[PDB]
Amino acid sequence: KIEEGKLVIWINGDKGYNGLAEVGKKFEKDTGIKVTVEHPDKLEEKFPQVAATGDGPDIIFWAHDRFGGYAQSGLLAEITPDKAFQDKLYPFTWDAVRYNGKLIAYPIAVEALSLIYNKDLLPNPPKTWEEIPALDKELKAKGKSALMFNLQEPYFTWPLIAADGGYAFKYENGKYDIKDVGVDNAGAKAGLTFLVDLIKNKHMNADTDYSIAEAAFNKGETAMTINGPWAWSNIDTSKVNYGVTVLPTFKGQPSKPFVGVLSAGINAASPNKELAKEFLENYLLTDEGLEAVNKDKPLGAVALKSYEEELAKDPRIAATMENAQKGEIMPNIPQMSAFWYAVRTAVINAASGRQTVDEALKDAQTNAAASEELRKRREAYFEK
Ligand SMILES: OC[C@H]1O[C@H](O[C@H]2[C@H](O)[C@@H](O)[C@@H](O)O[C@@H]2CO)[C@H](O)[C@@H](O)[C@@H]1O
Ligand SMILES: [Zn+2]
Ligand SMILES: [Zn+2]
Ligand SMILES: [Zn+2]
Ligand SMILES: [Zn+2]
Repeated sequence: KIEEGKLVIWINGDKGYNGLAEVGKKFEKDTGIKVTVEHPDKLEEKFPQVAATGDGPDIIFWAHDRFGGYAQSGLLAEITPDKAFQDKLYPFTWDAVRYNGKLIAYPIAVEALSLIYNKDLLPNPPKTWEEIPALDKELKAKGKSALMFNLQEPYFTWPLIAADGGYAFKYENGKYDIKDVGVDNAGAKAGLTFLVDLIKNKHMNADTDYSIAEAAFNKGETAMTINGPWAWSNIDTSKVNYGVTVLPTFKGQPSKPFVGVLSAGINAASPNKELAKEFLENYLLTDEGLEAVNKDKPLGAVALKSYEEELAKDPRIAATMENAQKGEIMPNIPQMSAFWYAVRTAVINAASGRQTVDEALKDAQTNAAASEELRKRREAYFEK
């Protein structure tokens, strides 16, 4: 799809791709270089597949956790911003896009899940997961439910699993121990057991996905949802009176969402590396550029200091950051994709009733360290 005369960009379908296309149009007007923005299905899995052939976009947008795996496989080009450009973005966002001492992507925004609630149905949202089932029963009288969120992606269920002690890989000294996974412990089991019990008792449905949960919240059928900043735009249109707040506690402990830094990497096999840098540094990562994307779908807490200062006054962004503080920045190590696959499988299988919580997470513990063999291709063509 890529050619020396134009830019191809991949970004997830829940992000402000229309706003990004607007920045692309501005870039075209100035340079004659046409920018194509695509939102492929499961693009985070598609990229490492197509890039091996010599295909793939010029620029890929995803949360930072996937980028280490890409970098390890030599699929990304090393980015080279000067001293002056680095100072315009928050230092911790640069750390999220650092792999083996090298910058491997441009950071765009910090993302964290929050509790989103209907203020008319629920003037005071629950501080506690434990109190949600009773609230759900209470709301049935009015023909409503308490809570609906995406049960198909482990990103959304992870904050509850992590609350009482679930973790990805053990972080000691400065490195991650890829053998010490923490999805098998009593805390992680307690969290998933609570969720499965909600499902079994019909407080939630195992089949609920992103679109179902969104439709239900935005039409005022459910009092609460769990989602990121990107979701606020469609809620704004719905005229549901909504608030954004701290996620509920579990066993007196905060929910711990995995924090993502939306990042832009340059394909190593791109003929347009220079134009890619030019677009990202001088068009996207500006007040005007981020505004265009943000006005489409909210980015969260943007990496660009000057624009973040303008946005920080938003109470919804303050809540995002409060949840972010209580969560953990995702690791970016290559094993993260195996982790996500293992947890994804564990949640779906436990939620459907195919496996017990105990058995589901036992198998997930293995796959987060053993299913590395399927991932470790070492290039289908060419060597290490
Ligand atoms: O569900 C596992 C999945 O979680 C994260 O993906 C998030 C992404 O960070 C957000 O920007 C948003 O698009 O929702 C996604 C979940 O559907 C990880 O970044 C991703 O690697 C992982 O597979
Ligand atoms: Zn489009
Ligand atoms: Zn009950
Ligand atoms: Zn406990
Ligand atoms: Zn220039």
